[PDB]
Formats: sequence, structure tokens, C-alpha cells
Amino acid sequence: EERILALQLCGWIKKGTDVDVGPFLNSLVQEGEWERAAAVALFNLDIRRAIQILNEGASSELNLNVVAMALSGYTDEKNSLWREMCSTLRLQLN
Amino acid sequence: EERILALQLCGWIKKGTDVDVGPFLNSLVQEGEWERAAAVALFNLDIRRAIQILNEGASSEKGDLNLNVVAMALSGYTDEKNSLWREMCSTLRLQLN
Repeated sequence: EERILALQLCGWIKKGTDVDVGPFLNSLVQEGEWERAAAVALFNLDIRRAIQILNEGASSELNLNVVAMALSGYTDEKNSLWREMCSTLRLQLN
Repeated sequence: EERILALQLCGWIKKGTDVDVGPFLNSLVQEGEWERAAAVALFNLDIRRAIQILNEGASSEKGDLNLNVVAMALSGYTDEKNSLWREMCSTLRLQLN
């Protein structure tokens, strides 16, 4: 309970035992912020909702669709090409 | 021998048997078409060359934005039966310009 005490104050969840962070997620999309709907979502371990946040927002505004491909795959290997490329390809974004 | 002439009439390799498309590439580099050079390099099975081409394309003439992240998203090739990037690339290929 001490950890949910910190989560309620931050705003991840609402007053109540709702384990899903959906209320935050669905309030953010209607607020117009798309990235904050992606960072939080896959911080809850949802990588098919991860693309969904960027896919849903991609109809408005527009590079995130290409990032949706990059943000899809990852190999978790020891010398996979994704890991070497991504650590460098991060710092060039705003 | 017949198929080695077609490549001399499609303008990919100059006259001679030194079949390794490198003189064609740099022309496309310093000609104004980076993406075409990246594709032509890819058809010769070298993705790191495509990354190098696309980095130079993004850095110069500003205009990187999406042309930047497209390099990273092309960096993630996979050969599984259920590779998520593979499924997405198959689905949404037609949304690019």
C-alpha cells in the first residue's frame, strides 16, 4: 500500500483500487498529448498498445509512424544491430 | 554472361567485369537522391551502407525529421516467424510518401 500511496499522488491511477492505468491513458489522448500517452503506457509493459498510441495519433498532424516501426522491434541480444544503432540514434531527437 | 550484360544496360556497372557497384553509389550520393542510393545499396545486401547513406542525407540540407528516424526503423531487421517489426512493416508500408 505504501507504493500505491505514491502512485495516487503522482496521478498514474485514480482514487480507488483500479490497477489499470487506463484512466490516465484515455484522459491524455483527449488532451492532445501523444508522447505522454506512449511513455506511460509501455512503462506499464504494453508494446502492442505502444504502437497503438502512436498509431492512433498519427492520423492527425508526422514522423511517429516511422518511429512506430523502430519502437516495435528490439532483440535484447548481446550485440544485436538494434541496440548499437538505437543508443546513438536517440540523441538526435528533440 | 547474358545476365552480366543487362547490368551494363541498366546503368548500374560501367564497362568491364569488375562487378561491384561502388562508382554508381557516390554519384547518387552527391547528386541529390539519397534514398535511391540507399535502396540500390540494399539490393546488394549491405544495410550498414544504407545507414551511412541515410545519416549523410539527414545531416545535410537539414530536412531530417522523419528521414532521420527512418534509418533507425530500417536498422531493426529480423528473420523470425512472428517478428513484430516485420508484421508492422508489412502492414503500414503504404503510409509513407
